[PDB]
Amino acid sequence: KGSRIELGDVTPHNIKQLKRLNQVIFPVSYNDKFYKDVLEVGELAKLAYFNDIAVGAVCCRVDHSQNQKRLYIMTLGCLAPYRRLGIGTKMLNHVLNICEKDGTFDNIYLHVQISNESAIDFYRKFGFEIIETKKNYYKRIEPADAHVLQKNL
Ligand SMILES: CC(C)(COP(=O)(O)OP(=O)(O)OC[C@H]1O[C@@H](n2cnc3c(N)ncnc32)[C@H](O)[C@@H]1OP(=O)(O)O)[C@@H](O)C(=O)NCCC(=O)NCCS
Ligand SMILES: CNC(=O)c1csc([C@@H]2C[C@H](NC(=O)[C@@H]3CC(=O)N(C)C(=O)N3)CN2C(=O)c2ccc(-c3nnn[nH]3)cc2)n1
Repeated sequence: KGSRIELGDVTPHNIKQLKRLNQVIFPVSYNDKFYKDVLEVGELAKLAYFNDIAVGAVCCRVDHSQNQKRLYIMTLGCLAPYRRLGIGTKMLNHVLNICEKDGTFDNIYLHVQISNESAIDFYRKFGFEIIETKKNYYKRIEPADAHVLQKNL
């Protein structure tokens, strides 16, 4: 009630804004296929607005691996000047809400570069655990290692 944060749908009209946000926020590039897939996942991809200004986004996919139905968060981020305003929480809660309303997901997971202490803190607050550390997950950036964070459902 009175929230300055709103999530909106990703469409062909604003996908360029999502691509721009990811470019600035993330140290790795996402190919044309990632953005094409994003347009087809429905509610699993959203843009976050702060006072109607696009400041972050979340892109997820359904994953069928380890004989499970898993939600894979590919990207979840917010521009640096708008951090610690609850934008990340609003995006994570949106995806946790989808998972709860669907009821067929075993878990939710993502990769977090080991140097991202603030992202590890953020996800651990939501009940995500470090279940593994993947050596050389990244190819062109340092550290190349990524923790796998998972929340069971
Ligand atoms: C991780 C990220 C998404 C968090 O989003 P955010 O909008 O700042 O998060 P919120 O304001 O909702 O923070 C929620 C809680 O997480 C914890 N947390 C977040 N950032 C933290 C930090 N820098 N230090 C300590 N705790 C932190 C806090 O408990 C915080 O609650 P509080 O602000 O009431 O103390 C954001 O820092 C970001 O955009 N980073 C780059 C993207 C990224 O690295 N994600 C990789 C995985 S896809
Ligand atoms: C079926 N799968 C798909 O469709 C699909 C599409 S993208 C994807 C996943 C999502 C994953 N997201 C994270 O790593 C997040 C966000 C972030 O940017 N960082 C740093 C972080 O901490 N966590 C990256 N990614 C890779 O595969 C990936 C991407 C880039 C590089 C690389 N290496 N050197 N240059 N580029 C290595 C791996 N999967």
